[PDB]
Amino acid sequence: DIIIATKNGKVRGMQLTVFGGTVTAFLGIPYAQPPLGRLRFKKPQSLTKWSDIWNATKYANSCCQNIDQSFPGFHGSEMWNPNTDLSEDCLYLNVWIPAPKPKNATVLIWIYGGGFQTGTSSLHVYDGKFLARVERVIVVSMNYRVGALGFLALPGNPEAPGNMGLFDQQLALQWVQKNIAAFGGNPKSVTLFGESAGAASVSLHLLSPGSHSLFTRAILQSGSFNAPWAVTSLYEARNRTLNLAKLTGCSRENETEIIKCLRNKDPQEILLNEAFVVPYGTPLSVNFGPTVDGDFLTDMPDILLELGQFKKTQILVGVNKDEGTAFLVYGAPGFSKDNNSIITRKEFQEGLKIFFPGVSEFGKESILFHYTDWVDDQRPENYREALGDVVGDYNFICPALEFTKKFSEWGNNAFFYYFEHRSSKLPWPEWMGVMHGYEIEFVFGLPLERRDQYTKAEEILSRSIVKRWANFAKYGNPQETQNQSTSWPVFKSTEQKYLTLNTESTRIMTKLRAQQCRFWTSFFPKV
Ligand SMILES: *[C@@H]1O[C@H](CO[C@@H]2O[C@@H](C)[C@@H](O)[C@@H](O)[C@@H]2O)[C@@H](O[C@@H]2O[C@H](CO)[C@@H](O)[C@H](O)[C@H]2NC(C)=O)[C@H](O)[C@H]1NC(C)=O
Ligand SMILES: *[C@@H]1O[C@H](CO[C@@H]2O[C@@H](C)[C@@H](O)[C@@H](O)[C@@H]2O)[C@@H](O[C@@H]2O[C@H](CO)[C@@H](O)[C@H](O)[C@H]2NC(C)=O)[C@H](O)[C@H]1NC(C)=O
Ligand SMILES: COc1cccc(CN(CCCc2ccccc2F)C2CCC2)c1OCc1ccccc1
Ligand SMILES: *[C@@H]1O[C@H](CO[C@@H]2O[C@@H](C)[C@@H](O)[C@@H](O)[C@@H]2O)[C@@H](O)[C@H](O)[C@H]1NC(C)=O
Ligand SMILES: *[C@@H]1O[C@H](CO[C@@H]2O[C@@H](C)[C@@H](O)[C@@H](O)[C@@H]2O)[C@@H](O)[C@H](O)[C@H]1NC(C)=O
Ligand SMILES: CC(=O)N[C@H]1[C@H]([C@H](O)[C@H](O)CO)O[C@@](O)(C(=O)O)C[C@@H]1O
Ligand SMILES: *[C@@H]1O[C@H](CO)[C@@H](O)[C@H](O)[C@H]1NC(C)=O
Ligand SMILES: *[C@@H]1O[C@H](CO)[C@@H](O)[C@H](O)[C@H]1NC(C)=O
Repeated sequence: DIIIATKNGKVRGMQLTVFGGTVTAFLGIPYAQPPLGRLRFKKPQSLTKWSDIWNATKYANSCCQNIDQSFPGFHGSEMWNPNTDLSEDCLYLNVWIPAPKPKNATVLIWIYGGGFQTGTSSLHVYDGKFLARVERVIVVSMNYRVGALGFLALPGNPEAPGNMGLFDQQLALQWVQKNIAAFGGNPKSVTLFGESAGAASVSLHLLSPGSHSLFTRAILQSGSFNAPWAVTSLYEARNRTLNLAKLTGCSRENETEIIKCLRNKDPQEILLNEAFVVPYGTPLSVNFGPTVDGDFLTDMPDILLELGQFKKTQILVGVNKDEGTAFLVYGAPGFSKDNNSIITRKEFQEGLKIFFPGVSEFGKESILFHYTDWVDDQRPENYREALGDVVGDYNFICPALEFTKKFSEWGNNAFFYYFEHRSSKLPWPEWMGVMHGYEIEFVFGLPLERRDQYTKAEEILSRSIVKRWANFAKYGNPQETQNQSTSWPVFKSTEQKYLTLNTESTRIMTKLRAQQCRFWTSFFPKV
C-alpha cells in the first residue's frame, strides 16, 4: 500500500504492472472546490483539507462537454470522446510516479487539447504510466473546464471573468508546485506539454505572469496561442456570451443577473446552445476560448509575443504532416472518411466557404490562387490535398512556425519537429495521412507495448521520441545521445532548422512550408 501525505490530506494510489516493472498511479486527486452552484463560471477556488485517506484509484469525472457524434462506433473519432462520466465536478488531476519512488524526478504536466470545448485527461492516449516506467519522470495531467463553462467571458466580471479553464490548469500547476515533492518529484523541474488547444494553453502559460514560476520548460504539439482558433476576441466573447444568454432566455441588463440566470440552467442546456452563439461555425470553431481577460492574459498575446513578454526558457514545438485533413470530413463537401474524397475545383471552392465563412470573395480567391499552382493539373488528388494543406497550414503549421520564430528571437533555445509518420493502426483512411493528434500516442510511448499491434519500427520511433521528450524535460535538450541519433539543432530564425520524426530516416531540414506560410502569416491577415 502506498499512501502519500499531500498538503490537503492523504491520498491512496494503486500499483500498475508496466514492462516487467511497476508504476504508482494516483488517479483523480481533486485540486479545487468543485465549481458548482455559485462557483460555476468563477475562477477555481481553493480546496478544503480532508482528514480521510482520499482514494485516488480511478479516473475522475470528465468536465461537461459536447461529444463528437459524427461517426458513432468509429474508433477514430470515438477515441477522443470522454471515457468517464461528464460532470461539473471535474477539477481533478492524475499522478504517475515511478517505482521505486523517485528522489528528485523531473515532472511532466500534460494539458490535453480538444478545441477548448472538449477533452479529458483520462483518455487512453494520455496514459502516463509508460513515461513514468521508461524514463523515471513523473507525469501529471489535469481536467480543466471547457466550452462556455470554462471560457464564458464577461470581461472584468468575477462572476464570469473568462479563462476559467486556464486558471483550472494554473491551479493544477500550483498543486504540483506545493505537493509534487511528496511524490518524489522536483518542482524546480516541471515541463508543461500539451497538444492542440493543450499546446495553445501551454503557450499561454508562457505568457501569463501568474504561471511563470509554476514550470521550467514547455512542449507545444500541433498548437500555439497565435493560431486563428486559439484566442477569442473580447468582442466576439461578448457577442457569444450575450447570444448564449438570449438562446437560454437569460438576457438581462444587469450583467451579473445574466450570470446568475445562466447558473440555474442545467449543464445540458448550456451545452446545447454553445454551437449557435456564432452565426457561421466551422469544424475548427472555438466558440468559447481564451480571452484577454486582464487577469491570466493582460494584453493581446500577439503583442506580448512580438515584444518579448513571456517566460524566457526552452521550448520544443512541432506539427504533423497532415494536420488539416481531420477537419475536412466534418463539413467539407465531397469529403468522406469512407472513400478517397477526390474533389473538384468547385468542391474545393465550396470547401473554402465552409472553412472561411466570414471571409471576402477576394480572400477566398487568394487562398485558391496560392494553393492551386499545380505541379500536375491532371492529378485528381490536387484539390483534395490542397484543401487539407489549406486548413493545416493556416490553422496549425504556420502559426506554430511563427510562434517558434518569434519566441526564439529573444535568445532561447527552440526545437522544432515535423512528425510525418502515419500510425500503422490509424483507423482513418490513408488519404488523411499523418493526422492532427496522432503523434500523441508516440509521445506517450503506447507503441512501446509490443502486444499493441504496432510495428517494431513504430516501437523504435516512440522509444526515441520518449527519450527526446524526457531529455528535453530533464535537460532542455531533446537529443538522443546514445544510439547514434540525428542531432536535433536549435531553431534559429535565420536558418530555421527542424527535425523530421519518422520511421525511415530522421533528417534535418530547413524552413518548413516557407512559401505557404508567407501567404498565411504576412498577406492573409490583411484580408
Ligand atoms: C452577433 O450576434 C448576432 C445575433 O446572433 C443571432 O442570435 C443568436 C441567439 C444565434 O442564434 C445566432 O446564430 C444568430 O445569428 C448576429 O446577428 C445575426 O447575423 C445573422 C447573419 O450574420 C443573421 O442571419 C441574423 O438574423 C442576425 N441576428 C440578429 C439578432 O441580429 C451577429 O452576426 C453577430 N456578430 C458577429 C460579428 O458575428
Ligand atoms: C465520397 O462520399 C461522399 C459522402 O457521401 C456519403 O458517403 C459515401 C461513401 C456514400 O455512402 C454516399 O452515398 C453518401 O451520401 C460523397 O458526397 C456526396 O456526393 C453526392 C453525389 O455527388 C452528393 O449528392 C452529396 O451531397 C454528397 N455529400 C457530401 C456530404 O459531400 C462523395 O460523392 C464521394 N466521393 C467519392 C469520390 O467517392
Ligand atoms: C484546433 O482544434 C479544434 C478546434 C475546434 C474544434 C475541434 C474539434 N472538432 C472535431 C475534431 C476533428 C479531429 C481532429 C484531429 C484528430 C481527430 C479528429 F476527430 C469539432 C468539429 C466537430 C467536432 C478541434 O480539434 C480538437 C482535437 C484535438 C486532438 C484530437 C482530436 C480533436
Ligand atoms: C478506500 O479504500 C480502502 C482500501 O480498500 C482498497 O480498495 C478496494 C476497492 C480494493 O482495491 C482493496 O484491495 C484496497 O485495499 C477501503 O477500505 C475504504 O473503505 C475506501 N474508502 C473510501 C472513502 O472509499
Ligand atoms: C532537487 O534538485 C533541486 C535543483 O533542481 C535543479 O535545477 C532545475 C533547473 C532542474 O532542471 C533540475 O533537473 C535540477 O536538479 C535542489 O535545489 C533541491 O534541493 C533538490 N531536492 C531534493 C530533495 O533532491
Ligand atoms: C458521475 C459520478 O458522480 N460517478 C460516481 C460513480 C457512479 O455514479 C456509480 O458507479 C453509478 O453509476 O459512483 C462512485 O461511487 C464510484 O463508483 O466510485 C463515485 C463516482 O463519482
Ligand atoms: C446587479 O445585481 C447584483 C445583485 O446582487 C448587485 O449586487 C449589483 O450591484 C447589480 N449591479 C447593477 C449595475 O445593477
Ligand atoms: C538504444 O539501443 C538499446 C540497445 O542497444 C535499446 O535497448 C534502447 O531502448 C535504445 N534507446 C533508444 C532511446 O532508442
